[PDB]
Amino acid sequence: LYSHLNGTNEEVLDRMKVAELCKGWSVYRDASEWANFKEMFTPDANIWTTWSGAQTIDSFIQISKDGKDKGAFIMHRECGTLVDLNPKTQRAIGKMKTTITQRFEYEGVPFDIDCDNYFIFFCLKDSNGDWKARWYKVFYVKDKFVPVGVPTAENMEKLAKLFSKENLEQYPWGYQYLAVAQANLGYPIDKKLPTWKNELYHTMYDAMKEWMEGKEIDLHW
Amino acid sequence: LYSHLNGTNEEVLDRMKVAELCKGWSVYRDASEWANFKEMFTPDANIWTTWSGAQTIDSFIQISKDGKDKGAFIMHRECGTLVDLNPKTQRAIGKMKTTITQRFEYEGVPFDIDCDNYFIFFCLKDSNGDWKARWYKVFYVKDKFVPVGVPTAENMEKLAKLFSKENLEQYPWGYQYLAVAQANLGYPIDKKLPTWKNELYHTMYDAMKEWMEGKEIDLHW
Amino acid sequence: LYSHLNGTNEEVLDRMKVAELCKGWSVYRDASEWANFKEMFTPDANIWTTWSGAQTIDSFIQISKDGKDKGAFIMHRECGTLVDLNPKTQRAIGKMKTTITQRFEYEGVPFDIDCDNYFIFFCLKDSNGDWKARWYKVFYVKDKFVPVGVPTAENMEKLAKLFSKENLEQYPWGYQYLAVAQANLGYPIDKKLPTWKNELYHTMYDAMKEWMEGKEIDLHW
Ligand SMILES: O=[N+]([O-])c1ccc(O)c(O)c1
Ligand SMILES: O=[N+]([O-])c1ccc(O)c(O)c1
Ligand SMILES: O=[N+]([O-])c1ccc(O)c(O)c1
Ligand SMILES: [Co+2]
Ligand SMILES: [Co+2]
Ligand SMILES: [Co+2]
Ligand SMILES: [K+]
Repeated sequence: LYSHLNGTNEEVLDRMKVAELCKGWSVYRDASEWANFKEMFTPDANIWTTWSGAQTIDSFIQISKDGKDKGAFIMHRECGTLVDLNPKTQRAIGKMKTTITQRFEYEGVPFDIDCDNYFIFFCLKDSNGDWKARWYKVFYVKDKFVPVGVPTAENMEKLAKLFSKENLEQYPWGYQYLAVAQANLGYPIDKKLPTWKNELYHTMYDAMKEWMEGKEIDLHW
Repeated sequence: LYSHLNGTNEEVLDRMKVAELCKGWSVYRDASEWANFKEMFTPDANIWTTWSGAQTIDSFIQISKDGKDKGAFIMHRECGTLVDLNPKTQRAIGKMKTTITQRFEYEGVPFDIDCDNYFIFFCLKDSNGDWKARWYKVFYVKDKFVPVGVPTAENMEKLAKLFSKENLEQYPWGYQYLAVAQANLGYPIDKKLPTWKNELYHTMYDAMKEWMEGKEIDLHW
Repeated sequence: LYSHLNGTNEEVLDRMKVAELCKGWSVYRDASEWANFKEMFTPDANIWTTWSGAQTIDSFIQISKDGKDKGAFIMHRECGTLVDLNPKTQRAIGKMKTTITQRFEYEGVPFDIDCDNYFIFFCLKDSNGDWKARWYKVFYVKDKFVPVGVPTAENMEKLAKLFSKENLEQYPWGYQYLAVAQANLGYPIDKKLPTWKNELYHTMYDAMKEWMEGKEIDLHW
């Protein structure tokens, strides 16, 4: 019995504010607006990504800065955002569909990997009446290899060596291409993230329900 | 003389609520949140899609469930949503740009078809003061074949047999690739949907004007 | 010390109205809703694009109409929009991530170029209390060639002649593919637009700061 469509004017405005917060990932992180990014989160927020695994908000900002300085090139396309709001507990879940789009190079050939997903922001209204995210985790739905230059036969033969069936199969279906490409860059890959095929899908939805009820959770699996 | 930018605070809030409703297609349908999806619609709403043709909201939910259980894999990326509002008649048109992105397989090779379009939601404010969509139909703008794995020469030769010029030309320009791929799955294809090239473009815009004036319409062509 | 998340109800509503304004580019321009498009702008607004260079809002509308009549086919996918608001000066910056997606043909082979970017709208609240954009310019981040039909070896060999390394290198990294394709259509290309690699990145952020302080600017570089 959450608020998510229509509702009172105050409910609408709360859902607008939570929706903006989520979109800050796409707008602020891609642009390295790190103070604006940090404002989305509680001081003790925890984040998970494929390439970082579990992090605090502050540790995630530091390691992201480090990666960008080394040439990591990740962008997000926001693809539809709505909010489930519980006005009684001052809790909300922001559901922000995105494509993660990361630019890579192998043997001189540029390419993207594009991964469609849901970013899930576990939000609360704090002592100042401000919405903030305490937890962030992602459901990874599907991904693909994306040519950047004209995909001539010779360049695609080289890239096919990296995206072998054996390499893709090491990772959960939903982020296999992204994981292969990030691991080739040297990142550790968190293989215990939710998809739309594995069992962590259900652990995620259970944590979302408990959050909305006002309970404490812990996504450290 | 619709309300669509600026306006009074109540107009802004109405346009926010209608915009959220439209986005429910991308957020709720992709995630099989069927109760949240149904809440977007009047009880007697009618829907059209390429693969379903004309449906009621309830029949569409049932056949979508059936297709997902059989492995149909359709997602949406929301690409820009605004609202035309007539406060005098309590009517609105939600205009939600999207990409329909459906995952397919042919002779063991995965691929997507991505179709850019406008989703048009014909909305009214009901007896409870809630916005709901009574009619939904789409303008199909352009589409493309999307490789998923590295597009090596041999895999693309097999797929080229399915996307022959003769097969594409059976369908309205704007959704030809999507129609070929869905028909190969066994779906009937509705060939009488609006594009940006055919004459139904104008029938659509006429129905939108009459809806905003408070009149009854019927999209059953 | 801008307003961009949370804030007062009036601040939220101002940011909602500015966000809608920006999205009008994607919704209205693609659909040739030219009166709705013009409403986004002050009467004396100035616009820059890769294919038009500097224009007034009225001159841009005329030349866009001309190009569409000749078959130019540009669409936008909106990819995340937020607003920086200064309530003291009645000034705002709308930051709208997009993909510019333009459909082309070379030697009988269709293709898209997709360019990820930030659209920046320099907005003010006018005498009627309405938000309007006085300046519009873009940060071009990355781009790619996009096959439309199945990318068989023979069709990609022809297209590779157009997207030679020497041709791409004529343009700023961030919009090189888009520039090559638009120049092949006969458009002049503005090579002095901001990217995430060139020095105009900093001139842009400086103009945004001065705008928010209530000062006059001039993007005519
Ligand atoms: O913000 N990013 O860079 C992200 C977020 C989630 C991911 O799984 C990822 O690979 C990158
Ligand atoms: O919701 N979907 O699955 C849709 C909606 C419209 C379409 O034309 C379609 O092919 C699929
Ligand atoms: O509106 N458009 O057509 C645009 C806007 C910016 C661009 O740089 C462009 O190439 C096209
Ligand atoms: Co701030
Ligand atoms: Co509900
Ligand atoms: Co108007
Ligand atoms: K979007």
